[PDB]
Amino acid sequence: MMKLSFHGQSTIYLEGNNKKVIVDPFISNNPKCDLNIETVQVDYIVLTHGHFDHFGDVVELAKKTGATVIGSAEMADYLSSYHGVENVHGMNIGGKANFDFGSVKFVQAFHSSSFTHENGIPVYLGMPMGIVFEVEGKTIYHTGDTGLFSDMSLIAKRHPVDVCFVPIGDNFTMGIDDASYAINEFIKPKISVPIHYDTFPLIEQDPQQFKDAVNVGDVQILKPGESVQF
Amino acid sequence: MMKLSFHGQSTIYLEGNNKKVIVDPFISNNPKCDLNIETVQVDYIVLTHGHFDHFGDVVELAKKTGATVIGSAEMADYLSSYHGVENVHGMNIGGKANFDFGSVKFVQAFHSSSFTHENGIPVYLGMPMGIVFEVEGKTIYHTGDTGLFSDMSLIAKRHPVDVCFVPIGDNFTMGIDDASYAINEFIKPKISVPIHYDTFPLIEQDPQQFKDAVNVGDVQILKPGESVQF
Amino acid sequence: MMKLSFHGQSTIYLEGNNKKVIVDPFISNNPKCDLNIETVQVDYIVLTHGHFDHFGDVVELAKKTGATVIGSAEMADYLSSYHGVENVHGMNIGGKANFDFGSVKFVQAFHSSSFTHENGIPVYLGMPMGIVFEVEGKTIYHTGDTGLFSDMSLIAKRHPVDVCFVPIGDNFTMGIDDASYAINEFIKPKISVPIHYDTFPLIEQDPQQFKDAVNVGDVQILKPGESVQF
Ligand SMILES: [Cl-]
Ligand code: NI
Ligand code: NI
Ligand code: NI
Ligand code: NI
Ligand code: NI
Ligand code: NI
Repeated sequence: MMKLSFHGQSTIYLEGNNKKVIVDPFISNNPKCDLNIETVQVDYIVLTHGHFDHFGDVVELAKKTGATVIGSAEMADYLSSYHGVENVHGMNIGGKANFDFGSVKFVQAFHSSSFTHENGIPVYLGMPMGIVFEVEGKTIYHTGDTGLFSDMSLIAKRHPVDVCFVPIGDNFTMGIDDASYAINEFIKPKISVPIHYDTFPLIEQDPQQFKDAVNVGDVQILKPGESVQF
Repeated sequence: MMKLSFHGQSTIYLEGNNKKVIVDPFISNNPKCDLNIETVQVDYIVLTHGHFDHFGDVVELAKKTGATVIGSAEMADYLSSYHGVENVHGMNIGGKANFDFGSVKFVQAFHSSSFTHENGIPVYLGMPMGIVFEVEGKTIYHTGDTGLFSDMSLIAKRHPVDVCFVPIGDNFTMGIDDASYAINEFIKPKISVPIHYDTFPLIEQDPQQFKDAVNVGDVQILKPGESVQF
Repeated sequence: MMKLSFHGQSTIYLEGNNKKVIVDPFISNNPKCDLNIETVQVDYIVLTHGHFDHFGDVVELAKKTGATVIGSAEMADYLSSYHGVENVHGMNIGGKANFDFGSVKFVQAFHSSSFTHENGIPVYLGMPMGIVFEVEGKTIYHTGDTGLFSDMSLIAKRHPVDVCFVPIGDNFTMGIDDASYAINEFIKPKISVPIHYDTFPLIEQDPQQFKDAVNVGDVQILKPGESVQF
């Protein structure tokens, strides 16, 4: 069974052909994240966007493991030239790349992508994105941080989805209503997993309300550390 | 009757539960704005995007009044860490937050969002946005600065609109044909108010051309200072 | 016959009412581009976004020719205030402007828009855009660098397209499958020209796979220097 686990906020982990992939590795500064910077093994890191709660420990993790960081062209240049990360792969929206683990395709999201420096100036890191993985015959749609958009149904029709990770926190993303609508109306995956809630007071939600509002496929409310059952 | 008035370019003012809310306060540097920084009373400032003709007097207005500034996460960081604004609430697209005035939900726009510093370098302030307010049983859709997009119909279906503020200036936003198509095809509000024209030579339009081309609901051509008649 | 030519990556050149317009002038540093910055004559330069492979020689080209640079508000601010470019016209998505050559209208794209200064800090230059030209009775849709989006069909239905320039390079934009779907399903132009391939190893594509996959209108595989046959 394909290995795919949730680890708090928008952090997911998966294996394809014995290669380890993490998304949005907010580990050391998320007390609800079950992962440890010291012990996690990865060959690749994929970033949906540059916000602190996704960017997280990418620099320290990339350096320690020698993992390749996949993201926007701006993100790749930033990690490379500002942070000195040796192994980066720049991409953009609609772009697909084949790696030894499987494929990464970046899709559109509605949000922002920046990392705020000490002077208070946000450093722009491209348009925010979602990820479509094809790994061991499974199609995984991580929506990233996003508002509701009708082209979610274009992404899902062109890439029928096994597992969708969808933010339900509200304030900074879709809340319960928009995220359930996204699943019911546009994505219709076999498995839905809600993400990006409870990490901060502002995004505390009852994921049961999400599960009650979803009428299509299976909803799996994964706590940090738990894996998707296929 | 709910208090809702236009003050030139994209500046709207409203009252909910006796709290005063201003959007995109371009006051001191807009000669056609009937408002004055010294006398304007506000509890909340909402910014659709960072451009000078929307950002306007937010810093000086926020310190004089102690008003809370609601905007993108980047806007909140920038205003707080760079300009030292005391009271900010960071949000992002698809996010909804409940205040004592009513609710504010950010939605997508197609435009840009930055404030250009002395040296010609823009500061990135997120993706540009529109606003859905629910205030005193009214749904208000300020589209912000945007081009035409079909998800205007999704925003409107999910949040049936009482008043829509829609830019008609062209060059920088929708002109007459697109704005009127947005109203007739996608949004279909009870009341349409054209905004973002005549302030500069480049965005001079006859709003009567807009009202002529709209076939749905009621078009109220408001001069700065004039309120919406419900 | 109206003059319209492809010069590698996303560089196009056209003439209307004896005025010369270039798009994304990446000349000096593209070895597959047949143009020479010393001999290139233009009255107008149009920028879809700020990536180096589009920005290209805009500053040197603009000063030598006195050409007006048309782009995003941010691009206009940046070229003017930072680079001292004399003649700029700021626009934004959905905005249309009439020139002696014909009309330019900016439309949305899904990509990023920056130019990187030292140490991997991007200068933000707005949302990335496509262009709708109306020149000597022809409608040209340059999609810019973009992923697939359904509003390609709104743009094409509101502005029926004679020539579409569409990226097929993949990784950083649509690849073969997405680009051919865009043409077949959404744009349906008289003529399709694939762009943004072969220039770098990462974006190497056989444009015959695109032509075989397109079922609507005529596909013209232009080598750098070749012109559209109407
Ligand atoms: Cl759409
Ligand atoms: Ni975020
Ligand atoms: Ni987030
Ligand atoms: Ni603006
Ligand atoms: Ni504006
Ligand atoms: Ni690009
Ligand atoms: Ni490019």
